Amino acid sequence: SMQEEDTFRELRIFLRNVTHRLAIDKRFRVFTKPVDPDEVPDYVTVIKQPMDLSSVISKIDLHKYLTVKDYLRDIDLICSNALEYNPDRDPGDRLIRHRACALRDTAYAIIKEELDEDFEQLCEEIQESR
Ligand SMILES: CC(=O)N[C@H](C(=O)NCCCBr)C(C)C
Ligand SMILES: [Cl-]
Repeated sequence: SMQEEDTFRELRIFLRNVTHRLAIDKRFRVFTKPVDPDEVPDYVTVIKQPMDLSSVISKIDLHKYLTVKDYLRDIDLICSNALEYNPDRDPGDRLIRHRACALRDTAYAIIKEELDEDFEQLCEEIQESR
């Protein structure tokens, strides 16, 4: 229905605003664009589902997220990809793991404070009815 289309529209506006707030934070610059295969030719070979905040915006706009839970699965991938690709004890890998964890925690904290649980439940029920 048009009411349901309005609900998904509101979801996309909410997700674009959360994603923009993560993207303008200086800590998260490394996550704003895909890993360039130049610098890192093995990346695409180790990480099977690369994810970054530009990809998340593209997905919002393609109507790929019908719930906040689906969007958080992709935020979780940004975190878990960095834990998997940069697991060593040296400071460069610890810094990216801490930043990727902080991204994830920040997205979850904004959603805890600003997503109404009844709005999420509505999205879940429309998605399940399709
Ligand atoms: C997203 C990611 O894991 N990036 C790794 C990383 O530590 N970069 C940090 C920053 C500088 Br441009 C890289 C080894 C592929
Ligand atoms: Cl830095």
